[PDB]
Amino acid sequence: KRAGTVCSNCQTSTTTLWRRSPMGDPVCNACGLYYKLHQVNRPLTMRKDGIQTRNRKVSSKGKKRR
DNA sequence: GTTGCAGATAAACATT
DNA sequence: AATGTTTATCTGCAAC
Ligand SMILES: [Zn+2]
Repeated sequence: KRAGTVCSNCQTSTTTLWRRSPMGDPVCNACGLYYKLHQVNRPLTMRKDGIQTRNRKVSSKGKKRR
């Protein structure tokens, strides 16, 4: 259900992963983690239109073993 | 057999 | 410079 889903905390409609807040308020992957760590609302000065991207860290993965 | 969704890690950025 | 802090991307599981 991304149709109309807007981050309740920061209104962004672009998110890498949609989270759900303890209140049931849709939030973007960033607000969910920041909010969970600090549990406070922050100004939208950290937001950008599209999503930010970065070089994929080392291909570290659950690779193997058992 | 494929898709979708949720959650967690590690890296890099900013600050001091 | 190191640490603290932050966010993007990866994978897995369940159901059909
Ligand atoms: Zn948000």
